[PDB]
Amino acid sequence: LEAKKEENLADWYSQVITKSEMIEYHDISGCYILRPWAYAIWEAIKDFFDAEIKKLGVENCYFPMFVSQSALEKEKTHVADFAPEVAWVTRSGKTELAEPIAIRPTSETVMYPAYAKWVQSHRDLPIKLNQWCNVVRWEFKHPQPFLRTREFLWQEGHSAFATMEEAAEEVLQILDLYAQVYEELLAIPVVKGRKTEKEKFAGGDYTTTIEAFISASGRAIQGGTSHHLGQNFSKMFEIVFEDPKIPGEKQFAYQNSWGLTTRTIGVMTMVHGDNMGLVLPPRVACVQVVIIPCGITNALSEEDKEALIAKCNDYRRRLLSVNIRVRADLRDNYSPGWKFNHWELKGVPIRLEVGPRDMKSCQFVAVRRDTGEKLTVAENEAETKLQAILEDIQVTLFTRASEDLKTHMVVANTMEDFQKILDSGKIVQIPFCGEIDCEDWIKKTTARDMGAKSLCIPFKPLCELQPGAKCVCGKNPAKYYTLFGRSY
Amino acid sequence: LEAKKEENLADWYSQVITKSEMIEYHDISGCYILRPWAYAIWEAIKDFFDAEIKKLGVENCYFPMFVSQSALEKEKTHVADFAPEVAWVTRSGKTELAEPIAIRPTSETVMYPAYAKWVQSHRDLPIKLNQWCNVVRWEFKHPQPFLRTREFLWQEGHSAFATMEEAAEEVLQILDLYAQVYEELLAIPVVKGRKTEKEKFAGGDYTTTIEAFISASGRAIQGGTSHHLGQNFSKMFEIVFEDPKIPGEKQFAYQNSWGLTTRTIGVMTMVHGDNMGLVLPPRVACVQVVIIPCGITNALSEEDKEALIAKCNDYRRRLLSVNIRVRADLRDNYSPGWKFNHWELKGVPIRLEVGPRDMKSCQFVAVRRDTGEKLTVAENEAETKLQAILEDIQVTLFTRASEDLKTHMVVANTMEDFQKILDSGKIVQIPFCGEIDCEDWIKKTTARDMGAKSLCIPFKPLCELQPGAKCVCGKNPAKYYTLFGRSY
Ligand SMILES: [Zn+2]
Ligand SMILES: [Zn+2]
Repeated sequence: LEAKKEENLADWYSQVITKSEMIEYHDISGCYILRPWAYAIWEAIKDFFDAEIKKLGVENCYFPMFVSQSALEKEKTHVADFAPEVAWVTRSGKTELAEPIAIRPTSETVMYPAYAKWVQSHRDLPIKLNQWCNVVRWEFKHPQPFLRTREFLWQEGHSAFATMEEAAEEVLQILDLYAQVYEELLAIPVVKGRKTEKEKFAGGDYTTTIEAFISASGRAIQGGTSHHLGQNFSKMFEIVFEDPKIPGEKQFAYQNSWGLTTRTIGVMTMVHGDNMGLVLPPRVACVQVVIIPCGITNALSEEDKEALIAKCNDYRRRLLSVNIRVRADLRDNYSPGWKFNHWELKGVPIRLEVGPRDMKSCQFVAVRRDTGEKLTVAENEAETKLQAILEDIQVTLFTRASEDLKTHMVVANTMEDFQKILDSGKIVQIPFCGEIDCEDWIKKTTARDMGAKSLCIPFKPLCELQPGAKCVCGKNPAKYYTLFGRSY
Repeated sequence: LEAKKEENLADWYSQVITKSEMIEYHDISGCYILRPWAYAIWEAIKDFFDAEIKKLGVENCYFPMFVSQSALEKEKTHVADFAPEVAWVTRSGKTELAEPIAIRPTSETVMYPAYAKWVQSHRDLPIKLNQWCNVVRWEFKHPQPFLRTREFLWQEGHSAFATMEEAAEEVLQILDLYAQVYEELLAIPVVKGRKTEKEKFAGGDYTTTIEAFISASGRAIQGGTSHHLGQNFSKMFEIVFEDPKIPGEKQFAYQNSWGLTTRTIGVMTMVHGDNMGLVLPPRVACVQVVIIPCGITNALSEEDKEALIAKCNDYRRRLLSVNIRVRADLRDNYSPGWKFNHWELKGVPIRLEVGPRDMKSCQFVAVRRDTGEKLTVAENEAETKLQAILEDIQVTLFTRASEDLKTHMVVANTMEDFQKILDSGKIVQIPFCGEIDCEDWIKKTTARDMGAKSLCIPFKPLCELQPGAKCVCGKNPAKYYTLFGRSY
């Protein structure tokens, strides 16, 4: 392209997502057009995750994401306090409304009253509902598409249980699916962990998270979250039943909240992206193999052109027979060299070159998007050899990104190591008192020496925390090893 | 239930959709909760249609369905005149916005400017984009869920072409897919046809439509539409290229618009529904076969209970192996008789009863939701015999509804036959001048003698229009046989 990734990331990223026809800037801000290239990736993720959560007993539904003031003033539902911002609709044209209506506000405001209605007995539990929708914020700084965006697409699940053991179960299950989406579909390694008291979700008891690392900016990013809410909302909303083990006082529902967004795509783009542009993991690529007729002359036959085209469609029908996603760019108007670059910049995993010389030898050429390696392949071994290169591409992408995580995620036991390491461009696991004010402190001091933020308290830390080890503050004993870094 | 379909349709319909757990009334109006039972049907339709249009080269995307006034006053885009109502957002809380932003307004306002940008050469054509989203109106009378609703889910496709032949092609193709969705997935017979000058889409040259008939209300309903827009919008939006056949003056894009909604479900419900509640066509049922252990006594063994349950799961795993959607209601808390009624009212096509007496004889019982017919089935012939009953159920539902269309869609050649027939509760095909004022007339006179509306000008009329045949008005010659009836 026109920008190196290792010189100007921001320019590089902007040109990559535009030239690959993934997004188009819209006549809003922090709001963009999701073109089919990008949308396809989301749909791939959507297909996988949708299948998995259904094995868990979660069902999809639709909730009207608006509400009347007439319900808020009268306390049919409630708005929590930690939750800005509720944008209202006031004017059906230039004729102000009898009932003005609130946009968003929160999923909780809209859903939980209905959960309350649906829960009469213990028989009516669990309640596990997911929805795929869109959600808008109203504050920005300089919204990068995908990473920090005002508008996005996502799913969020809301579950209600009779016990805590059940609720706790789903939280880790769902978090793992998210870890799969990153590690399996996107070939992006993540760090599973719990969020600190500061960074956790205000409305819940605890928040689990997956954290992905971006070695370009040297920052980390939150992949997805699974919240245990406990009874904080079932009390606030009177979602309540009675259990014949105690017949009885009224017992409250245990709840869960989990969401994954389109930022996955931005992570994918930032991790795997090339100076030749996008590069897609075969698991999510709209097109994994592109068939391109190479060799056309302005002196070539007209029976050979019809034959060359027929061979391209022969490969295509065969690859379709093994569930490979394949396109044949059979166009007069563009040079093959153009098509090469066009699909290279859109990061199609395999380029399948079909030329008459090779076609004579009853063979073809497969080119890898990642390494750029060309392998001559027998026509007979098309289905097997190509499926093998796709799998090997997925593995290579993940392996490489996994080697960046282990290399840029190290341990610091003091504050002066911590600052030294963080400014090298890594994320760090440190001994931590676990205290909000100390977190606030670390952010402030690390900045002008921006600031390092708490990412998660990893389920599996690199090292064991020695008894008597102090937090980096020095004023307190360290409760747990905690992962810190400048984030998105 | 608590209401007969043939006494109080409105009550019957309201209880059917609530008791089958399809929808829940929300704290808005004309706005409802789409529960997973209903949502599943939409997802079935979504899966089929999504596949078909992709064979046509249409790709999915996402457009931010809001816009800034800052774009409307400055004429970056335009708002058409026939298009109310543009509700605005003004208040991010109680702090009015620098940029207030418009909701909806029209897909055209948001998309076509970008189409214009995307079209530079003839190479950049066609442009075929679909999106699955949600759309809100702001006027009602007494919004029935699904039929006439303020809020709904739908898809709409927008296509741009270099020629008219291409555009014309897609219109009929897309309309046919809609006809399939009704006739194949929903087993609902439809009448394909063109809309009159009055009822057509203001922004387009012509509008094609599918019309379904509901013998309960005696009314018809519009299933879906495919619009040819011609150049009306490519001129309005400067979507323009140049063609080397004439190099050249600037030629304009030919455009298309097609949408299908969730009203399908309401049609399905109204056509096939029972006095025992919902009944689902196997093609769209979330669950086609429900396995229910029958025979449990409070004197039954505890090794036979573990055996009976194992047999239920044996059938279940087998049916899953032939891509049948199956559930085993293995619950302690409800009588089998309860489960019978519970799934009967949710209209599960086949009830699969597993009892110990039958289990001794190495057999089971399959019950049809439609006819209520029970057939004793050998365990060995589970996969074949059940798949055969499902197909036969789909056929039976469609056949019956097709026999209602032919019976309630007749020909009238005068105005006094027309009124006689229409008040019997049928839809009618009449000789028609094709004139808006006459249409307006027919609506007025037919009402107090509400009013009959034009449905479509059928591609294939029942009878041939004899030369010299007069329109029902009598003041004009009849251009074409036209289908009329009171509608939704
Ligand atoms: Zn500390
Ligand atoms: Zn007339």
